[PDB]
Order: sequence, then C-alpha cells, then structure tokens
Amino acid sequence: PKEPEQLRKLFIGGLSFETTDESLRSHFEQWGTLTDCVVMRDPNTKRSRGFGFVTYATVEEVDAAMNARPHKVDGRVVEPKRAHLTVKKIFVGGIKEDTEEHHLRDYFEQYGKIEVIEIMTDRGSGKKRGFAFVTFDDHDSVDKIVIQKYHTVNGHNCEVRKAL
Ligand SMILES: COCC(=O)NCc1nc2ccccc2[nH]1
Repeated sequence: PKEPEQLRKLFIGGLSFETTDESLRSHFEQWGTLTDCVVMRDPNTKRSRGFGFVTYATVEEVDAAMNARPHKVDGRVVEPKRAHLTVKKIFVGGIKEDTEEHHLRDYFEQYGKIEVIEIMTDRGSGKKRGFAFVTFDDHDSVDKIVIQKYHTVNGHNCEVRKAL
C-alpha cells in the first residue's frame, strides 16, 4: 500500500509572498504527483505567511524533489525539508569493535555525501568503543536516515540518531 502521508510531505520555507497554491504546485509537480499543495496564509488578511507544504504520492518523489534542490520558486530560493531539528551529523551506535570506516562509508554514502567519519576510540587504551559519528554535507541525508526503522551495517543492527 501507500507510504504514510507524513513521510510524503515537504515543508517549504522561505516562499515569496506572491507564491500561490497554484504556482507552488506547478513548480513541485516537476518531480512527482502532488496529492496536496498549500501556501499558509493569515486567516484575516490572506497575506502569505511565507511557507507551505506539498504532499507527493510516494517517498521516491520526495527524494527526487530534494535531489533537485536548490529550488527557485517564483524568483526566490526556498527551503524544503521533510517531516525540525536540522543537523548534518549522526550518531551510529552498536557497531562494536569490528566495524571500520569503509563499512560505514559504503552504507551511508547512499544517503548523502559524507564529509567526516569518526570512529570513537577509548581515550586511555585506544580500543574501539562501538560507536561513530558521520557528518554529511546536507541535512536531508540525516532526515532520511533517522526515519528508517532499521540500519544494518557490518552485520550489526545499529542505533542511529541525530547528533548535536
Ligand atoms: C518539518 O516538520 C513538519 C512540520 O509539521 N513542521 C511545522 C509545520 N506545520 C505546518 C503546517 C502547515 C504547513 C507547513 C507546516 N510546517
């Protein structure tokens, strides 16, 4: 069946106040079927609040829209985000002592462009502590990662969360 609607939404900030439901829709329909598209407005003045949201039919369409950033909508670069604590770094726990950089890179590179991999070691002994941090060049990688129920790396079922 269909992915949960919450995972098919993009919250678009930074809109031009002249963007309408119709112009936001015409823009974002380039990357998929939109089941919903709303510009948020003041209830009395009808003046735009400068943000809105679009709902795609599938998660792959959300991915396509995010991969097509930067989006210039009605002359202004906007800020799309999935369903916000916006960070580029993750904690990866449960990797034990046998997990190496290449295991983490080969897996996580498919979520985004990696800038730093830090495998944590004991300050006194140098032994691996069984966790790591991965820093990406952009927050959408992290957002995709943390909504997955499971992460399997080097045969380990890992705990992954946003870091700082
Ligand atoms: C990114 O996190 C999801 C979320 O709901 N953030 C606040 C939020 N609430 C909204 C209601 C209508 C349109 C846009 C909205 N944005």
